[PDB]
Amino acid sequence: NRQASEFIPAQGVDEKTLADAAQLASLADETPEGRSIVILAKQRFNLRERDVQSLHATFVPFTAQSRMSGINIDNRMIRKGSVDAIRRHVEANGGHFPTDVDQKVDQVARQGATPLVVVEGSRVLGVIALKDIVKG
Ligand SMILES: Nc1ncnc2c1ncn2[C@@H]1O[C@H](COP(=O)(O)OP(=O)(O)NP(=O)(O)O)[C@@H](O)[C@H]1O
Repeated sequence: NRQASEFIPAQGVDEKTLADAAQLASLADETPEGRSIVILAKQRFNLRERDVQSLHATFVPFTAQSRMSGINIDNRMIRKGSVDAIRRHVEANGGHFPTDVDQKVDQVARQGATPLVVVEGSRVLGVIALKDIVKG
């Protein structure tokens, strides 16, 4: 019962950029929430999912244990998942989680939203605040 409502760029990132990466990196996840995000950009930008096999790219399945899904393509890599999840993905690449992005994820949470974090390759492009359909 979770849907993306808004995306916010990381330090120095454009908001359209964050929404776009969350959409294609969610095409590979089979979770209903990954569709919730692909909608978020749809209404905001009115765009369509990107075909991975038309780019000869690859989908990255979403697993709950790491809480992460993404997509790979012949010129880019995208990953999105839990804040702890994305921090571990950046460190494995050898990237770093910018404070500004950690602050956006926390304000997403303190506001009652579930902040997901999205990065390109090993760097965070922005964070996503989701509304919870069901209230705890
Ligand atoms: N399309 C998606 N791609 C990548 N991650 C997602 C996607 N949709 C949801 N997520 C994250 O994956 C989490 C769900 O996986 P899960 O491991 O069951 O977490 P959870 O235990 O239910 N939540 P929490 O208790 O806060 O860790 C969601 O809460 C989101 O933060």
